[PDB]
Amino acid sequence: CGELVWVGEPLTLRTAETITGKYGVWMRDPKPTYPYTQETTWRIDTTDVRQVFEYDLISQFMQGYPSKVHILPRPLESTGAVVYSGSLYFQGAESRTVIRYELNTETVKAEKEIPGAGYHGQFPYSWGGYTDIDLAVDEAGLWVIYSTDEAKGAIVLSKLNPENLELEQTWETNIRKQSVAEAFIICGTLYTVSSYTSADATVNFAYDTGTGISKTLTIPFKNRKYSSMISYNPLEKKLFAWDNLNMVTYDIKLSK
Repeated sequence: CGELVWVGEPLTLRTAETITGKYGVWMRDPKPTYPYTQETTWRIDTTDVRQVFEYDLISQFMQGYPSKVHILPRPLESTGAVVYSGSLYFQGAESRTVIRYELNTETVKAEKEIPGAGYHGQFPYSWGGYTDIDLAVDEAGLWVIYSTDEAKGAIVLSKLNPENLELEQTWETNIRKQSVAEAFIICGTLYTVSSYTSADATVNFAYDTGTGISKTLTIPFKNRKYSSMISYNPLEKKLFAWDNLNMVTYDIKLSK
């Protein structure tokens, strides 16, 4: 682990064929858990988002033929969901509740109202929408990024116990959530993306959970169609940026 020092140029990943009509944001598990593997893919059905497609083999994923279709027990608020350690973690629609849905048993194993978190457009990033609550995974596990009335719109982040969703540790930054386009976590440091609509953007803030200090940064971050979501995969050590149909990757290097 270490501080982020380099971000590569965006590299396009080959998009799966859209013939079967399933082209929502997809994700993999950075802690693959039997019966799944590092190659298992999940795709959120992009309405009242209620379906998640599961593809055991990349061959099936690229053909658009899921190995399993999960009907979620509640609707999703956002695409800021993550798969980690065998569970889908997502925000219930029109709520501040995070839900742990164990994928192979199709069982809700935990629910947690994030205390005081704004939802449904109260604390978005810089470009509106319902991005108030943002789940993230890094080398240490599961996190949630949000804000509260108490924090006055500043980014708040909490480390989540992946079994029962307890908030094991919480930090209040001094970074206004609305002042940045999105945030992600690498090795316990929160980073923010300055903008998705400026071609020559930056990673422009870093908040270190080991020190409680936020700093400005100017690491070049190139936007080459606008990305609508970004997610760090700590198993692959890359950022995955989604544009509503295609996925691009950004290689990263740390001060390891």
